[PDB]
Amino acid sequence: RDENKLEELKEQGFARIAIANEPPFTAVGADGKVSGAAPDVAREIFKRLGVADVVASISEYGAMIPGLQAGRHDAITAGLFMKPERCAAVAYSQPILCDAEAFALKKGNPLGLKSYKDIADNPDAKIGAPGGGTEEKLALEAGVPRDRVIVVPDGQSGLKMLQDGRIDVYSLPVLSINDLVSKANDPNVEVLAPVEGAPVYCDGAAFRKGDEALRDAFDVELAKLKESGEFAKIIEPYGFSAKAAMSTTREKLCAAK
Ligand SMILES: CC1=N[C@H](C(=O)O)CCN1
Repeated sequence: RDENKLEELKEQGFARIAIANEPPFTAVGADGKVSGAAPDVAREIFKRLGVADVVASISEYGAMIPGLQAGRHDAITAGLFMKPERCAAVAYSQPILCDAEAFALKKGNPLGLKSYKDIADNPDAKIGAPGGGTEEKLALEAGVPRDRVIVVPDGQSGLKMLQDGRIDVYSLPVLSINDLVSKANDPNVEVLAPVEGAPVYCDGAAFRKGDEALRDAFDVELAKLKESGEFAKIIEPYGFSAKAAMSTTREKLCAAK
């Protein structure tokens, strides 16, 4: 049942995927059509594997690995960036979506916040970030106390909290912040990208550890997409660099480094 997971999905007609609704990584249309770069790549590979559709579930990032391990979804296709800790819990594909981290800030950046350390250093500064996300962990690792790292469910709420003064900075990947701010039409909000001292991350699709045969099959198709140039045709309209993903590997991103 673990080694024949692909057969099960093919006979099912669909894979269940976990997403967060954070353009341009993931997005949901009014009609329910899931798109964004991660679901678009995943939908194309699954189709090539003979799985006709993807069925997307929205959750906050902290719920994704748990639900995957619990067998609730078949893959996480959400821009869930690779990290040693995550790599130990799931079977990742090779890299797909790469991005740096950004801040959304008050115009003029009055608190002079340019790094996660800057936030840790100012006891007034509160940062908003998705729960269980890389930004939240980077804030905590820089020494921002738990009570100044504020969980934010989604981008529109993060911007509203920033505008309202409930947080001083909201942090997401560069492409996500730029997309959100450009749609907001708020002259009193300002983007700093990339965050100084922050790592650049890449994601991949994540599978249950026991579903390694499905991960392999997914990876065979991903490699062919990369080789043909079809990979770039899918992700680059969303703002991603195919070169960046193709310059690295799962083992390098997952290494103790
Ligand atoms: C695409 C994205 N990845 C982060 C992560 O993998 O934790 C959370 C904020 N947005």
